[PDB]
Amino acid sequence: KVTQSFLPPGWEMRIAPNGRPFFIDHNTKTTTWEDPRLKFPVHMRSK
Repeated sequence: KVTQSFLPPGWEMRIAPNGRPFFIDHNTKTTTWEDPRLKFPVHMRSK
């Protein structure tokens, strides 16, 4: 699919035992998988 693996500053790409790669941002302490829509601004437009 159109979901490419990239390594952005602060993020760390690892693999979860469930078989999905996850990105953990060491800046904001966040950890999630790269969702398609997550890559685009959703919360900062949905008001």
